[PDB]
Amino acid sequence: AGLADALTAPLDHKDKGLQSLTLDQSVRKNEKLKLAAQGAEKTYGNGDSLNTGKLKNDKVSRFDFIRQIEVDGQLITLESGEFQVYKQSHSALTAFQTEQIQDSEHSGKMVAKRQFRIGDIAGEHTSFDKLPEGGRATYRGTAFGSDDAGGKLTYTIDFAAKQGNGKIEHLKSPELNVDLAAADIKPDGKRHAVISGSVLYNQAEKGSYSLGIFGGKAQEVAGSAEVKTVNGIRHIGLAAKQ
Repeated sequence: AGLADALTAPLDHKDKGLQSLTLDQSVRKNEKLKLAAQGAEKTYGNGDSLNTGKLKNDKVSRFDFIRQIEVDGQLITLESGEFQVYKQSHSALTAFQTEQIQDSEHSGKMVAKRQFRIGDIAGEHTSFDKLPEGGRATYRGTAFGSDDAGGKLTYTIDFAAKQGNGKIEHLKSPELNVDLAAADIKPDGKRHAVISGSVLYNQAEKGSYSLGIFGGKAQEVAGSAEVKTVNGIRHIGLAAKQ
């Protein structure tokens, strides 16, 4: 799966999909994120990039992670688990499957805990001002949550109307297979084309979702959804391509 090289090989201009994913949200500013897989290992600071060019496109790549803080020369484990990376050609996102968290009583002591969250969503953000003037685009891809990367994402953008809607299907937990209700393409603060909208389950609003448009020709979409459940918000990574 190219996990070791992703962690240790230099960016190669010849590598496919998105070559480099900037870990901004994945590594907190005063922390370190150590990734391991396949007998390789790399520690990342905020703003370092993961060599996604080594990873397979349209798949979840999995790494053990140890979220760390360096104090007085010592690396103290804050959290550990699985680090997931989904790669497209113009975008990619990361997710954390927490499995352990530093014990509230003795530092150096870990406790078992499972939580799932999206980290970064980045790549070649499409400029709102450079969007196609008309026509539509259909995006087909993946929806992935905790213990489940088997979801189907379908998404349609009408560029003339600057509106998008779509559907999530086949996640094992039934209440995650939500509709991504029609929402407007709007410019970011950086004028990136983004979509923020409601999620529907049986036509009832059950959370929200946000996608960015990626690629110079709006080739891809990526972001996440939040689905309200009796156990809290569940997070679902979203990525699709024309």
